[PDB]
Amino acid sequence: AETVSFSWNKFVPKQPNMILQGDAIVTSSGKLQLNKVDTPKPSSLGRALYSTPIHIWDKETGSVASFAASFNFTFYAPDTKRLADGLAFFLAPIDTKPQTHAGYLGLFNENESGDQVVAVEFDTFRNSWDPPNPHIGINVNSIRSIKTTSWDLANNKVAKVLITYDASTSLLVASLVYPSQRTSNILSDVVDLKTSLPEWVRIGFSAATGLDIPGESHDVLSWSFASNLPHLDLTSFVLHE
Amino acid sequence: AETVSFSWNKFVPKQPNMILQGDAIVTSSGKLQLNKVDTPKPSSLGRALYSTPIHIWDKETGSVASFAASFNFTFYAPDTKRLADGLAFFLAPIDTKPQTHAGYLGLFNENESGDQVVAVEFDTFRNSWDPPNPHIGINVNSIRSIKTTSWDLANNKVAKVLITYDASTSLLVASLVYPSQRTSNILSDVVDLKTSLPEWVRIGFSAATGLDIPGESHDVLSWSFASNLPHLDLTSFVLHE
Amino acid sequence: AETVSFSWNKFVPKQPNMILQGDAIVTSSGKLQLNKVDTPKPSSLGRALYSTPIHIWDKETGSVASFAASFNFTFYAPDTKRLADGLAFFLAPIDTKPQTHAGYLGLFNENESGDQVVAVEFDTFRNSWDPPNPHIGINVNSIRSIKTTSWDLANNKVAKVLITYDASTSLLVASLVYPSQRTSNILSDVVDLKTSLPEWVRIGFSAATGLDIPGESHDVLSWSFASNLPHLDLTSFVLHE
Amino acid sequence: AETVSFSWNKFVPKQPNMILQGDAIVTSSGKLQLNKVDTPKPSSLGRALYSTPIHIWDKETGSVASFAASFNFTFYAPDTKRLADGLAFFLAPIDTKPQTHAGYLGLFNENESGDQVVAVEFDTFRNSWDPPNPHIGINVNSIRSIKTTSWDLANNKVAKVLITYDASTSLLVASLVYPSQRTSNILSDVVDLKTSLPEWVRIGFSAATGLDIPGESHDVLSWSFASNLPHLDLTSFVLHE
Ligand SMILES: CC(=O)N[C@H]1[C@H](O[C@@H]2[C@@H](O[C@@H]3O[C@H](CO)[C@@H](O[C@@H]4O[C@H](CO)[C@H](O)[C@H](O)[C@H]4O)[C@H](O)[C@H]3NC(C)=O)[C@@H](O)[C@@H](CO)O[C@H]2O)O[C@H](CO)[C@@H](O[C@@H]2O[C@H](CO)[C@H](O)[C@H](O)[C@H]2O)[C@@H]1O
Ligand SMILES: CC(=O)N[C@H]1[C@H](O[C@@H]2[C@@H](O[C@@H]3O[C@H](CO)[C@@H](O[C@@H]4O[C@H](CO)[C@H](O)[C@H](O)[C@H]4O)[C@H](O)[C@H]3NC(C)=O)[C@@H](O)[C@@H](CO)O[C@H]2O)O[C@H](CO)[C@@H](O[C@@H]2O[C@H](CO)[C@H](O)[C@H](O)[C@H]2O)[C@@H]1O
Ligand SMILES: CC(=O)N[C@H]1[C@H](O[C@@H]2[C@@H](O[C@@H]3O[C@H](CO)[C@@H](O[C@@H]4O[C@H](CO)[C@H](O)[C@H](O)[C@H]4O)[C@H](O)[C@H]3NC(C)=O)[C@@H](O)[C@@H](CO)O[C@H]2O)O[C@H](CO)[C@@H](O[C@@H]2O[C@H](CO)[C@H](O)[C@H](O)[C@H]2O)[C@@H]1O
Ligand SMILES: CC(=O)N[C@H]1[C@H](O[C@@H]2[C@@H](O[C@@H]3O[C@H](CO)[C@@H](O[C@@H]4O[C@H](CO)[C@H](O)[C@H](O)[C@H]4O)[C@H](O)[C@H]3NC(C)=O)[C@@H](O)[C@@H](CO)O[C@H]2O)O[C@H](CO)[C@@H](O[C@@H]2O[C@H](CO)[C@H](O)[C@H](O)[C@H]2O)[C@@H]1O
Ligand SMILES: *[C@@H]1O[C@H](CO)[C@@H](O[C@@H]2O[C@H](CO)[C@@H](O)[C@H](O)[C@H]2NC(C)=O)[C@H](O)[C@H]1NC(C)=O
Ligand SMILES: *[C@@H]1O[C@H](CO)[C@@H](O[C@@H]2O[C@H](CO)[C@@H](O)[C@H](O)[C@H]2NC(C)=O)[C@H](O)[C@H]1NC(C)=O
Ligand SMILES: *[C@@H]1O[C@H](CO)[C@@H](O[C@@H]2O[C@H](CO)[C@@H](O)[C@H](O)[C@H]2NC(C)=O)[C@H](O)[C@H]1NC(C)=O
Ligand SMILES: *[C@@H]1O[C@H](CO)[C@@H](O[C@@H]2O[C@H](CO)[C@@H](O)[C@H](O)[C@H]2NC(C)=O)[C@H](O)[C@H]1NC(C)=O
Ligand SMILES: [Ca+2]
Ligand SMILES: [Ca+2]
Ligand SMILES: [Ca+2]
Ligand SMILES: [Ca+2]
Ligand SMILES: [Mn+2]
Ligand SMILES: [Mn+2]
Ligand SMILES: [Mn+2]
Ligand SMILES: [Mn+2]
Repeated sequence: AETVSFSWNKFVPKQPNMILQGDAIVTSSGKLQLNKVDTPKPSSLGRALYSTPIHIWDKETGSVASFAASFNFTFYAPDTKRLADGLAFFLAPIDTKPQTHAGYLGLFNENESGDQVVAVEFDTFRNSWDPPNPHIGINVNSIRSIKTTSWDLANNKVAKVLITYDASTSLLVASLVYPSQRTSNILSDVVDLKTSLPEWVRIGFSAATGLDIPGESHDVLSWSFASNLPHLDLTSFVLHE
Repeated sequence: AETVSFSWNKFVPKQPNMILQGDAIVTSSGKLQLNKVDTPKPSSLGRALYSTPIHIWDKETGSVASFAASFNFTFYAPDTKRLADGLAFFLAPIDTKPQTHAGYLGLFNENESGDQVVAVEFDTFRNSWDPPNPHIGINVNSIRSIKTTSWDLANNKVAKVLITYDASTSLLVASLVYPSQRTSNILSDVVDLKTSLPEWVRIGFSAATGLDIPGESHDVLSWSFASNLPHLDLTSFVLHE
Repeated sequence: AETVSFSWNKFVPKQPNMILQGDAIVTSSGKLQLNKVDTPKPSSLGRALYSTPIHIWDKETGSVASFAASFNFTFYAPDTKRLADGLAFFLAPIDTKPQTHAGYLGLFNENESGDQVVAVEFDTFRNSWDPPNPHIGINVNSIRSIKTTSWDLANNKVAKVLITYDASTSLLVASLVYPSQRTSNILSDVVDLKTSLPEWVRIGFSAATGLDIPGESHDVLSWSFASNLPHLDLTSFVLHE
Repeated sequence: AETVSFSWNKFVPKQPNMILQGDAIVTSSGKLQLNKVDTPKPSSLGRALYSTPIHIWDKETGSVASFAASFNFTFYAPDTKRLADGLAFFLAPIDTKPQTHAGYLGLFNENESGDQVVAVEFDTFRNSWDPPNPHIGINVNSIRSIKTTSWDLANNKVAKVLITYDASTSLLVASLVYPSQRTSNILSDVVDLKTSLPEWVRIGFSAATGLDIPGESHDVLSWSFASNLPHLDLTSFVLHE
């Protein structure tokens, strides 16, 4: 089997194994700051991508990879009543570039069909296509999630996320936990990677502040990822990676 | 650090690394059948325990272990309207023996304070101390869960469970997923192992059928476990173990 | 190609080409009354099925049928503030029988995985798994719709519905129109019949009144259906059938 | 009853049953290209008309026809931010000729009252009389739609449209679906053909590129039509025609 994995308890400035786009920068304090601040600046868009391409599925053997990703993130909203727009974990073509900001989370464009992009969003603003209240959603080539669930978020608190994909069942699972609040949310749905993503892809984060309002800033504090493409043990990744 | 882990996609009869109690037996088909059947027989109680003792916390260093466990289980109810009693994953003293059946899931006794037993239950019957509807609960030395959440169960379908404990935050998280139903449930709460469990313990399963009604049978199909006691990477355990 | 179709501007009592289940009866006025009245009686469940089995897909050739169905229905709610539960158009195994009432619309059962049943619902009551406000949803083997959209309903007014399935794109489309209100709603999503339904099935309607409240009654006034299983022209069905 | 209908999965060059006006031509690939390209050329106007006149309503009997039309179309915009002007399906007097281009979609003229022309537009540019954002509208003798609704369009994707008219209710319904996006839009309103169209008319398409900008090109890929003038079954037309 073909496998890859990595784990960081923090980020380091100028680290050559990461690609930054938009307003994203890593602070000296080891934080991946996706949006500009001075309080969030409106219309800010930043994305970060793990430099090395991941082999998601193979056209020959036809086998698809299973993977797991976890990270700690937080947002700061100067006004918890006017939140916007959100954060997303995504997989996309190797040459992926930033797209439309605000409600499109920098992954899609209005009037166009999305590229081969798959993502798990943490949406804070209700756009026309959205359900009411902040939510977690699974996006498959569209900003219009195929499924969502309410997200009990907390301003300034660290959220711990775990995203897992089981190739055997094609099931994608996303769970979010707030240790300090002992609160938790989970979502799951089947996704077919063979028809929604190219064989090789890059993974990363994308976040956007309000279009005309500060909304909230987004910071990723740590990141862990493991993938196994067959010719798995998640308990070892949640306790290991 | 001190570490231990194991992973099985199935069970084998007479396997010397497991301790069976009650009516529990492993079929030739590789299934850990916890309750007697002929349809579930009432008042049946079976438990299985991983033979090797786990070092959960150390009195000297004072450090506590982090761990992860996953398994696939299912129940069969000849009548989905009269379910009883449930299944539980637990940690207990090395010399742990079966206790009261039915509503006590074989872990506790009426009129007595529970031993140093910590468990995650999948409760199908509403006893006096229970909330309404099947649920997932975190039990700490008591059959009366410190916290619970509704469990959208499905008869005869395989449920995939992931239980994780983070020593740094003392947070215990339990999630259950039904691939075929794309349905999911999650629960979390802080638990202090130092004051609710001895340094060394054994882990296993316990299930009970109705006291005077068949209720449902319980079968565990696979099992995976990893523990790390410091002087972790879960992504590697969900994809590895 | 294998084809079948039928069209009725009204129902006739004792018509031998229809199967009635539950409280469903056809009035002398030519109406298919699915629920008992005296104002709707609580806990009423009725279903009607076209007697002849439809060949939906073929295991050999692997081809799947395209079909179209239209009908006029209405509900009467003595109190438009307490509506429950809804109406559904469905396809199911030939020997399909009524299931759980109320929120389950007589198609599914609590604690069990749905049979091979596909349906388009017109939901008036918000159950735990439902989104807010009356809606139209596409159910695939589950009472939990894979997709929904708000339904601007009107008490006592006749709604004209058109459901179409295109085998070439696997897309299921449902549209509802209120001539008198010049109001309209539409929904669409892909559904794979090969994996959610048996080769042969029966089609019909199912409606349920509130569990403990009258809710509203449901009457189907006309019905039209056409199917084409390849080794289509919908314009001819909306103007013909 | 008097009836007529036709159905094409593609167009053939020089086909004698169609009338082309403006820049409209049919490619060798079977596409009805309404606008000149080289990317769309600004100020381009093309129209196509089914050669045979349709009997819409009869002055004697006073009866009005019911009809259904469907087609697949697409537009290509080199810049999805500067779209213009749109496409329309229309009914007009037998001797109908092209009118003003750009925002008038070649159907109307500035400073003049429209002839007896009825149309369903797919408007991409906001003119003074328009609502904001691309939309679908019902035009009755005027470029100023009597009703509209937002149109979630996608560049380069094939849209499947279904327009139906019910003489019994005088209701005109237009629905548009994007299979690849599982997205859908619908609109409806009453229209009185007797007072807005002559007894006999010709039907066709009309599209216009931006006045001073390329905007987008418009191609119709297939076309189906059925009409019934009484002294209907649409399910047969969506699955048949
Ligand atoms: C952003 C923008 O261009 N606004 C112009 C505004 O546009 C009207 C529409 O309103 C805007 O719609 C946006 C949806 O795309 C919405 O963005 C959302 O923002 C939230 C954060 O609040 C969040 O990020 C979300 O994800 C975003 O989608 C905007 O909030 C919203 N703007 C407002 C003020 O509500 C919409 O109403 C539409 C419906 O018909 O009409 C559009 O016109 O239009 C105004 C004027 O009408 C325009 O303001 C003018 O700008 C000029 C310069 O461009 C001059 O400065 C002029 O003085 C000023 O009035 C906005 O620029
Ligand atoms: C189990 C038992 O001993 N029942 C005797 C019964 O006891 C009365 C109490 O009823 C029982 O309460 C149990 C709670 O501990 C309950 O168990 C639950 O069972 C469900 C499955 O259904 C599930 O597993 C759950 O987790 C369990 O807790 C029993 O279901 C319930 N039994 C019934 C029939 O409801 C309770 O009502 C209490 C309140 O005051 O009174 C107790 O007396 O009492 C009956 C007689 O009253 C006794 O039956 C007699 O048994 C004799 C032999 O022992 C003779 O056979 C006699 O003919 C017969 O009537 C039950 O044995
Ligand atoms: C229906 C029923 O059995 N109700 C008993 C009630 O149950 C509690 C639960 O409440 C009920 O939950 C139903 C969900 O399955 C809900 O049904 C929905 O009804 C609406 C129409 O309103 C719609 O159709 C929808 O689709 C349905 O799902 C009921 O409306 C709801 N009932 C009420 C009154 O709100 C729920 O609250 C649950 C949470 O813990 O607890 C259940 O216990 O429980 C009461 C007593 O608690 C019971 O009433 C008793 O019945 C006895 C006979 O069985 C005696 O008559 C006794 O005097 C009486 O109090 C209901 O029968
Ligand atoms: C098209 C035209 O004749 N433009 C002359 C321009 O006219 C002024 C008006 O502006 C134009 O208004 C059009 C509305 O009918 C608008 O058309 C829309 O185009 C979009 C695509 O972008 C879409 O198709 C939509 O459906 C159409 O309706 C034009 O876009 C718009 N043109 C511009 C540049 O914005 C309008 O502003 C009006 C308000 O008072 O004033 C009119 O004058 O006027 C300019 C000069 O003012 C003229 O340009 C001159 O042309 C001369 C030759 O005729 C010479 O070349 C000279 O050098 C040049 O400046 C435009 O021809
Ligand atoms: C989520 O990850 C972040 C990043 O490692 C953790 O925050 C760091 O925790 C250490 C504790 O050893 C502190 O010294 C650092 O200052 C923290 N970094 C930042 C940027 O705050 C955090 O503990 C993790 N949270 C959870 C719940 O696991
Ligand atoms: C949960 O674990 C069980 C046990 O391994 C899995 O069931 C086995 O799946 C294999 C597929 O390779 C079958 O050949 C065996 O017959 C199954 N065993 C039994 C006892 O049924 C199951 O696939 C796992 N489920 C999920 C969702 O991962
Ligand atoms: C929907 O179908 C019903 C059933 O045919 C139509 O209602 C009948 O309309 C005729 C008109 O010729 C009346 O004479 C009957 O009394 C009606 N039947 C009933 C039970 O009311 C109705 O017109 C159709 N509605 C639409 C919008 O097409
Ligand atoms: C809409 O109609 C067009 C025209 O027939 C369809 O496109 C053709 O589809 C066939 C598939 O058998 C291809 O071989 C042709 O190359 C296509 N023609 C063109 C010009 O592209 C299209 O499939 C239809 N779309 C939907 C959703 O029904
Ligand atoms: Ca949003
Ligand atoms: Ca219990
Ligand atoms: Ca409901
Ligand atoms: Ca316009
Ligand atoms: Mn969203
Ligand atoms: Mn319990
Ligand atoms: Mn519903
Ligand atoms: Mn317009």
